[PDB]
Amino acid sequence: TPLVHVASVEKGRSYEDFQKVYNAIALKLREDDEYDNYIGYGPVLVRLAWHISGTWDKHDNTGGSYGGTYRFKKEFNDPSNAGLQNGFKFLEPIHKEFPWISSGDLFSLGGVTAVQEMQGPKIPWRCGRVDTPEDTTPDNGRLPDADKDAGYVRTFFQRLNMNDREVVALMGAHALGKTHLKNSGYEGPFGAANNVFTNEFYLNLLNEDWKLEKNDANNEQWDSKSGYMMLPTDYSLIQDPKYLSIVKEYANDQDKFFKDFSKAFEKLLENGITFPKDAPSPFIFKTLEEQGL
Ligand code: HEM
Repeated sequence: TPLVHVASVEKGRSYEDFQKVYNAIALKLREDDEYDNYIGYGPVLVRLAWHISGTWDKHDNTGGSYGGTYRFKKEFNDPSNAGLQNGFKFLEPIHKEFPWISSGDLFSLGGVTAVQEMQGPKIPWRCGRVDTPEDTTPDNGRLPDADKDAGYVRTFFQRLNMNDREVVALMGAHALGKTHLKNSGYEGPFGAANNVFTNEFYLNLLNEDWKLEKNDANNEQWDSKSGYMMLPTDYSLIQDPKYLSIVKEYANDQDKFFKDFSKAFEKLLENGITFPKDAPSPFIFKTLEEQGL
């Protein structure tokens, strides 16, 4: 019925092996700091880990991070994936240095690394994704649109098994990076510290004086006087009563947010995967800084 995707550890690799993949990504983040006006690749890597996992469909178990399908042209050229080719090119040299790691493992680990190196919470990670054939490649149109409301959001997230708390936690990733007119038809940074992971998203949502305006792509976006932007979908988080109390909580307790994000991020990344009982426990990578590197 529903595919079964069983996690299979890359033959003979242990934690120390993954730790080295992480340090390599981390060191390259540190070094290629000029990308996107000095934002770095942090933000784009997180978005890549989310896009490759976001095609999951809890109904027939297709999509999700398992198969590393993003590697195939059909998924690669998904209009909703515009701009991700940048994170991809960043990871190639790494892949070339550690060719035994599957695609799905590499892509998702990049997401984890970026978060943790951007001072976010530690995200437990599990290895075992296995590259699947080009034909397991999900059709385009599974990633969400930005021009909708709270109802759309709720509904969408339901396909990935996420509840309200999880949706709002995960959305605080929008404190990172920015929108790029040529990629999405939206333009502008989401906040001020755009490569440091904090509860900024929530605070901005509550505290700014937002103006609905149309952009040069002729789409509507919420614009703040401080020069930030919010998508309709971000904004809807304060339109929905259920969502808004969660926003409030997060605005109030970065710690709770960090706890919730961590869980929800991991869940997103592990959707559709079966972990045999003998599978190693989730790894918790040290940062460069914890290693004194
Ligand atoms: C309704 C759900 C979502 C929608 C509609 C959405 C849409 C977008 C759009 C349109 C962009 C701008 C891309 C560009 O023009 O370069 C963006 C950026 C971004 N998204 Fe989301 N997103 C959603 C949820 C998420 C989630 C769940 C995460 C991670 C948990 C995430 C992480 C990011 C990051 C970090 C960026 C900034 C990327 C950069 O600076 O290149 N987003 N998102």
